[PDB]
Amino acid sequence: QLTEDQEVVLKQIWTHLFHLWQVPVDGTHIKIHKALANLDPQTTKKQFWHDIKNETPDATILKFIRARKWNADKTIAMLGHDLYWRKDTINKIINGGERAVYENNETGVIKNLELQKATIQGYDNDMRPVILVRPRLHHSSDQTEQELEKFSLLVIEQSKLFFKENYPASTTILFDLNGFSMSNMDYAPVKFLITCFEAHYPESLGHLLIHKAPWIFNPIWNIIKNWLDPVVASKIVFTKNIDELHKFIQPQYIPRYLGGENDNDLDHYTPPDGSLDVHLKDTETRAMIEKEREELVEQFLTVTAQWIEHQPLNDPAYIQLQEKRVQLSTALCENYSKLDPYIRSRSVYDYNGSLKV
Ligand SMILES: CCCCCCCC/C=C\CCCCCCCC(=O)O[C@H](COC(=O)CCCCCCCCCCCCCCCCC)COP(=O)(O)O[C@@H]1[C@H](O)[C@H](O)[C@@H](O)[C@H](O)[C@H]1O
Repeated sequence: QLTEDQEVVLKQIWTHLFHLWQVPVDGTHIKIHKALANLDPQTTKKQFWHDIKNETPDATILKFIRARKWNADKTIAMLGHDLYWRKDTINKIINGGERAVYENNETGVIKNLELQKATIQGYDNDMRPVILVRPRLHHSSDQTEQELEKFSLLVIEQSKLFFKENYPASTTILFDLNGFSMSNMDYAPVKFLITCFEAHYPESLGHLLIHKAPWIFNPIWNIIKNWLDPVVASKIVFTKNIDELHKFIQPQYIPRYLGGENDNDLDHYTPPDGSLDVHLKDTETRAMIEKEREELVEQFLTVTAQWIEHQPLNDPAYIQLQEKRVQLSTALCENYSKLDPYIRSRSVYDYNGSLKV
């Protein structure tokens, strides 16, 4: 749970947002802010709530509030910038999946998926989804920079689809540098993705694992972290053996080829043939659910405005309001789970049975 100062900052952000979406609210009790100031009310509203899929809205927002140390203004800055860069693109990327990438015969997205350069391989001790990246299979000639940005966003939004409630909504990355030579190195997309990520997927990384990777390419890190942001630095962990991989991942998900019991096909990819995508046709059912969901969103906005105003904090009605907001959030999560088969092409992880939403 949050404390009273924390709820203060969360209220400040939600207020800014309703002021963008023109829903009524009285912030004072505790006109448009400049970071948001070039965003369109109807559009940004619709997009932000399409982007709220299996996490609660408060969580979606508190991630940005934490990534800026609870400073209201830089938080609204970072967040409005996220909205202006995400819009309805990421939605489209993940709902079209691999299927509309194959369909649109986008060459680089297809090589990257086929390479299994980046893939989802299971869970760590904290039930976070884990992404195997093995750069020994990257070449800058395979894909264009923007196609690589798209493959990355897709892999990560697939990792987000796994998010266990009551467990971290972050993703662990296993970087197998085993096999890495200077043929494979492409700095431009790396920087671009890291900027992409820190500004747009804040508080989304659990651990950055560097496994059985060079034996002296660990030392220099160990005091550089004092000059790095302590949070991300503590997230990065260098391991060099399956015994150090047991500290983080359970043996059933570590691949065999590193000493695990996960026997997945790592060299042959079985792309979605579209056969669980049968509910992409039910336009009537999808709208049935989407109207129920808009009912939900309006309830949430009204209750959230009430919350932003109502005084005091010890008032019974206030605990009533908190309850309802949690009720609503959960209703919206259950609802997305109903909606999913009607908006989202089944992904490779839908077919093998690793992903249930
Ligand atoms: C050679 C090319 C390889 C092709 C290989 C390309 C294929 C890979 C495609 C996708 C891979 C997976 C996506 C990665 C998402 C990682 C999550 C993430 O966003 O990481 C961010 C941190 O940066 C990173 O994790 C590094 C990015 C990892 C993977 C993306 C690029 C991969 C390129 C790797 C280089 C080569 C391999 C070596 C391994 C090094 C790993 C970088 C956010 O940190 P976080 O603590 O979670 O929140 C921040 C917040 O956000 C900040 O603002 C705040 O200031 C701060 O206080 C915190 O709150």
